[PDB]
Amino acid sequence: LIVKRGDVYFADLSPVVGSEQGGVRPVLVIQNDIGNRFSPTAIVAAITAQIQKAKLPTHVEIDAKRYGFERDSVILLEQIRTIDKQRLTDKITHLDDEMMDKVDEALQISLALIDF
Amino acid sequence: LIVKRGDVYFADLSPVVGSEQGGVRPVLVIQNDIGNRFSPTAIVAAITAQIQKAKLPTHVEIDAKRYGFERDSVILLEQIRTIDKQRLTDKITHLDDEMMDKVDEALQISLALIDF
Repeated sequence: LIVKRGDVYFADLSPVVGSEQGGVRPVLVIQNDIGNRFSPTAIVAAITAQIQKAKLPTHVEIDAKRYGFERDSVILLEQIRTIDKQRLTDKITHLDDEMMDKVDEALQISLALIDF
Repeated sequence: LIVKRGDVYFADLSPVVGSEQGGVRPVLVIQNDIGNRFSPTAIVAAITAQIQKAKLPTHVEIDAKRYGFERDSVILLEQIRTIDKQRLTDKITHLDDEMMDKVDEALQISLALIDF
């Protein structure tokens, strides 16, 4: 399955332990597009509808109406993982470059790669 | 449990699906140190001894003798994840800044954040 960075998919993240975000949920593809094209795995960030506002500097708000979600959500760039593509089902949307610039910043904060 | 970016720990990554790296194994802490201090989760990259040389630009070689491993290994910056700290057991070592600069580069390649 070929996916693209910026794509939002449903993925089954279960099973999990403790404070890991689990379940079948929207996730954001954050791996590079070479990996996304040739690798059997993708790297994704969990998205939650449990909150609507950022609590951490690794959170990016998704306005539901603007971005094609049912409900205002938050991308958790502190909740990331590499998944086999067989966990993926439906493509939900693709976030634009302005939104991805924010995700990039949050990802840098989450992994201590701040260059700005 | 307080961990530090650059620390190498054993973590139980199981269960997994498909091409996800699983088992109890050495992993590298790549999350920022605020998260590492106050969060119940850490973000880590899987390390493998199955290979000794980089096959991808997301791979970083660990010379066993230089860095305190039993065997020449490879850090897989394409195999990353957020884990509850309860998966962690033994601290193996702490990689120096010169090595972490290479890991940072590989992580940027893996997540399309190249700024160099």
